[PDB]
Amino acid sequence: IRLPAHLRLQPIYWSRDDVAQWLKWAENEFSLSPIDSNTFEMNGKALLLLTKEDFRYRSPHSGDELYELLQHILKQRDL
Ligand SMILES: [Cl-]
Ligand SMILES: [Mg+2]
Ligand SMILES: [Mg+2]
Repeated sequence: IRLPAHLRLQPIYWSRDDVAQWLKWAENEFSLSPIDSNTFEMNGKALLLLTKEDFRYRSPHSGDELYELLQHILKQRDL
């Protein structure tokens, strides 16, 4: 479980393309239910404004995990 290099930047500087790459990494690394990138068409600054409920409406089957993954990155936790 190692973050892609470009995603090692603080998330507030993440592009919308970075967000898409994060979704792909997460899906593969944690074997999540498939996520459509069109459901998170936003940059990192916007992504950080989302609540857990917001993630779940965009990805009913993977939203919760995605939110908790982002929380772990923000907390600089390990993994
Ligand atoms: Cl902006
Ligand atoms: Mg930017
Ligand atoms: Mg972009």
